[PDB]
Amino acid sequence: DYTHPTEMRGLSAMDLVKDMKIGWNLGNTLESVGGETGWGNPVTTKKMFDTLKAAGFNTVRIPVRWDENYIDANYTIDPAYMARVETVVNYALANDMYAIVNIHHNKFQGQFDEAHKAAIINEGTIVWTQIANHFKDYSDKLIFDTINQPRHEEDWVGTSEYFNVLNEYNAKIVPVIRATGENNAKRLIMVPTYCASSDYPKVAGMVVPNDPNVAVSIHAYIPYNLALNIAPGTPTTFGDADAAFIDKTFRMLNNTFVKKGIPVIIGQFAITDKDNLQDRINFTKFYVSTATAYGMPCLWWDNNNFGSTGERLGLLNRKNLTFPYPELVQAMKDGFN
Repeated sequence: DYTHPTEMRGLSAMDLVKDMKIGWNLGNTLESVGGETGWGNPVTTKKMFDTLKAAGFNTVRIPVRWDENYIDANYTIDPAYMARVETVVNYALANDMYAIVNIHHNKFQGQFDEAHKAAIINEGTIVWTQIANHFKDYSDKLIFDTINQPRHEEDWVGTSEYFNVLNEYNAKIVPVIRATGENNAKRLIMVPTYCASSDYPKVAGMVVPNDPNVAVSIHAYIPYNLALNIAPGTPTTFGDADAAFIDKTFRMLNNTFVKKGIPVIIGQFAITDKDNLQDRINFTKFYVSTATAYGMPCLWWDNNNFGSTGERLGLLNRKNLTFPYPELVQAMKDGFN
């Protein structure tokens, strides 16, 4: 009985972004090595999305690695894999939630340099032409994100050379998507800075494509030592200096992009569990409140990890569809509203 929605309201990027609200990433799933279950998470179900919707989420980002599912030597995507991505998109769209599809951890993600520029633009063009064509009649609640964390190797600082390669990639991919037509001519497209970083050199090095319907993609697990560094002995308290760093970063993103009419989406953020629940509540409330002041939706990175090791970023326990830390969901709501 269900058919995918096709509605195109023709909203400006600013109006679309304003409607996105509180969000969530399907982490360590379709971007895993070995497919959906390759990093130990279960097969995704609609009931998981139903649970997120009932809890107050409105947007789901769906990381997708594509390059283990090429069926030939020219980046042709297996229809069965494309169909799985579409099924998961529809778990969100059937709940009237936004769904973001990207390229995430393809090998070329780490090849944003002059030595590989022609090859990465060619692969990205061929892949995005297929994704865009497959979804061209889909409603405006489907959003595309051109590349997850583009970089050279594991250089998270970057150089102008690499920043410029990314600018050329984004400047080619956006019109490639538009030219496939139908709703893709009017769909929001997200374009990242280098590494999707909010550090000022990446922000200043960014050239947003000459397209009036794009948003900048930022991933900001900040400050790093509190929010994402999992080493023992690292900071656990959310204090004045941490809040100040977040506020400065968001004011700067507002100055560079939002005040110039270009919206920003915080496509990933979180604070890792260091057995510091109250600090995580205070962090999350502060973070979302600050982002909301500048119209930036925040999408929590949920990897379904509730164990003792690794990046402890789970919110929805996917085994039984529960929230063991409901206070963190409530903190997002309290920051947003």
